[PDB]
Amino acid sequence: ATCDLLSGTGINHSACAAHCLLRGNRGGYCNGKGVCVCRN
Repeated sequence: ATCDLLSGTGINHSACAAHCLLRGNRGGYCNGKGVCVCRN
């Protein structure tokens, strides 16, 4: 449905999460297409 982790060491979109966190967020996944977006 959305972009999470699925399996412990699967997709691992983490890269985005990190980026977002630095700014000051608590989101960071792949959207519809597969682009890095952040969340609150």
